[PDB]
Amino acid sequence: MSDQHDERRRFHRIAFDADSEILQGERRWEVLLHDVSLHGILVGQPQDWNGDPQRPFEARLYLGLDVLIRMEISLAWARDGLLGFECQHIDLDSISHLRRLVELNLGDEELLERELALLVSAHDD
Repeated sequence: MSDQHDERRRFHRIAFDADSEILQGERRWEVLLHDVSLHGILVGQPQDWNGDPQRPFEARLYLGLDVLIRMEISLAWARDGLLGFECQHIDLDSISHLRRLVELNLGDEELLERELALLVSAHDD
């Protein structure tokens, strides 16, 4: 249709204003999303929980009350407050929302096609 639509630039980075809850059935930990992809997700926790890669975690992204993104993940590595999870089961409809949002903003699906070790926070040292 057209690119020029916003005064700003649509997020060309994977970080949305969504309620990100990483839970495990009974235990909920609200967290801030830094970048999420098809291979994994990097969040930032200013509070350390248990920290066990043997414990699979649930990533529930409330993009809206009616717009729920869901994905079953496992803790791959936790380091310096940055926790990189590996994706196990992202729901088809969930992916449909995620990819559609990227498409909508024209953020390039390239971001989803990196490797978890390549996914760093907005600030790099």
